[PDB]
Amino acid sequence: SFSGYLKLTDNVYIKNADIVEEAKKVKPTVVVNAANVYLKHGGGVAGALNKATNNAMQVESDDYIATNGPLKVGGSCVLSGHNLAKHCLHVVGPNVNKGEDIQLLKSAYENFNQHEVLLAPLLSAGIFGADPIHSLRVCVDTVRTNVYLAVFDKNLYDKLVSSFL
Ligand SMILES: Nc1cnc2c(c1)COCC2
Repeated sequence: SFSGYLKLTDNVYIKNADIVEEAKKVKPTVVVNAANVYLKHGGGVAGALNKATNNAMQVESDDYIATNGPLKVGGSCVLSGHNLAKHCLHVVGPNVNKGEDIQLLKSAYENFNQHEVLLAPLLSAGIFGADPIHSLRVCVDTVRTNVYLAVFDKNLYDKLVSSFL
């Protein structure tokens, strides 16, 4: 199972880890991708997860978008986890660098409640531009299922743990 996680609440855990390396080690039922509405996995967590699948995640995602159209900001879709997990839950957090409503971050985290346990990044953090301390607060106040957060950046991980209320 998951190892080396610091317990933050009854259901939220956190670790300084590369989510691709974490997924390969664990092979969780669900890995969360920090997706955009088009499922274009170019950079950040999405680019790293997609690159780990040898682009199979992007090919599957383009077929999904061709059939269904784009996701909503705050929405999600369940696709294959390829070599990383049983499933990938592609969740769209608001991208602050696109003027997207930061209030949609709570809606985005609500998608996690449809899964009993997940390996996930902090939504809207990184290249999405939101404050990761705020994202962690919304995560613990919204997600009721068991979430194992992987924070790539060690300095950000330390800041998140040391400032956690
Ligand atoms: N937060 C976060 C967790 N893991 C990863 C990243 C970000 C980006 O590089 C790939 C692995």
